[PDB]
Amino acid sequence: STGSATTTPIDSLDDAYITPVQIGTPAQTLNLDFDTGSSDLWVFSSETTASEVDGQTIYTPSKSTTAKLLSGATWSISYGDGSSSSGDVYTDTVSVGGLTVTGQAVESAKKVSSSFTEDSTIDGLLGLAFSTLNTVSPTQQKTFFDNAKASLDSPVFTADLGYHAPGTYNFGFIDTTAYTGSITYTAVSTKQGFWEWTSTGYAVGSGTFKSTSIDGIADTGTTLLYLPATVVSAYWAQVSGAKSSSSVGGYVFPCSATLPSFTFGVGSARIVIPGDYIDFGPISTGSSSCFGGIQSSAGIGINIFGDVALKAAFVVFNGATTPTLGFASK
Repeated sequence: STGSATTTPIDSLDDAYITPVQIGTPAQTLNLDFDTGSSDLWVFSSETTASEVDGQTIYTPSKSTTAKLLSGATWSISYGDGSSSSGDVYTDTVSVGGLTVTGQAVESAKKVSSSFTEDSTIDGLLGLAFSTLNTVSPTQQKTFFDNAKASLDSPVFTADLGYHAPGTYNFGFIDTTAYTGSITYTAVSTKQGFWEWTSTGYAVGSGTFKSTSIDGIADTGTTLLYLPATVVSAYWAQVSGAKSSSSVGGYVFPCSATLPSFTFGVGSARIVIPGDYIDFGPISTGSSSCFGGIQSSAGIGINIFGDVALKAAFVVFNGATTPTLGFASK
């Protein structure tokens, strides 16, 4: 079996992507943020504190004939941006683009932090990292991908994110028409629960490629590309007036600049991020300072190949016994 669903940017900056997901019987369609950097499928629900819900569509397990309380199970998760959520757990039928998993753990939010409440278009998250990161206690739960895996034609999912445009998440197959050239596969470490891999280097604009190992995670749930301070300073040094601002929380550049491209290595292959993908617009409306799409990973503890990088490629998340990541130009 296979699944295919369209993913759409939530705003004019590609701050996040939402993908419709059907939950329960009759179906309740929620728009979830597919996140390869977490492993919990959680939703805004009829149990979420009324003052913490602002425009979101909620999951009502009492209206689903297939919902069952996962008795005693609770979840509690904190994300790198400081946001958090917690609640109880149900099992229900979950379908993504025609691919159905019965008995999927659906983590109902009892509490969400302000960052979740204010994103009216995001009804929850669908975790696609390894199930070892799942926060369900005392019985740890499997992701939608993990649960679907045996039924899939191929144990894979692919992320084809668009730049200011919709894209696609495919499950169980590789669409050979969605990319050009070949897909370069690279080793994955599952030791921290992430799609953690090693980039072979980088180039800034038309500059020469520097062969250097950069460990990092392929994370659809992170908007920007976070890399070591050395790499990020070398990129922003090519943009006149660009500087790192402590008041803004990162690198900004004059909105009048035309940004150079950024190339990252995947084995002997190269993925080119056009300069336009690195422009996140004015820091505040009307501002002449624009926010950079490439930021330092210094305060995080891990390098993150977020949407800025992933949207420049057709990306394969190979969940076979020995997991690998595939990258192709598109």
